[PDB]
Amino acid sequence: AFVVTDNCIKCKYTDCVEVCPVDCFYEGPNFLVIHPDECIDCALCESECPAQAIFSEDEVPEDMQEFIQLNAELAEVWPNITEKKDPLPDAEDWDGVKGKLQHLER
Ligand code: SF4
Ligand code: F3S
Repeated sequence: AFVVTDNCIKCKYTDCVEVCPVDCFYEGPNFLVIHPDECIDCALCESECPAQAIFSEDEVPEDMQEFIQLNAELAEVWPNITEKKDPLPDAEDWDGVKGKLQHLER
């Protein structure tokens, strides 16, 4: 499974969904997750993310390990997203800000 980590929060560019062959992204208010059972590990999404927030599960940074289980959980409750849309309004003000998990909205 690939995993969306911290820098996606309050950015949510959604360029990542265009390239997904199996449509395994699920949408929240200010974040996207990858559904771990559905992802086929084709890796096509991770050089598409402007925020460089997508990682292979086995390559998630130490200090972002919480995001593996978070992706799995929220992929259960959030609606599937298959079409790109506009980035959130202030997305590049927030691109690169660390510790954005305190800002995650359900
Ligand atoms: S690695 Fe491939 S299958 Fe998994 S989320 Fe990214 S684009 Fe979709
Ligand atoms: S910011 Fe998030 S919505 Fe996709 S393009 Fe990057 S993982």
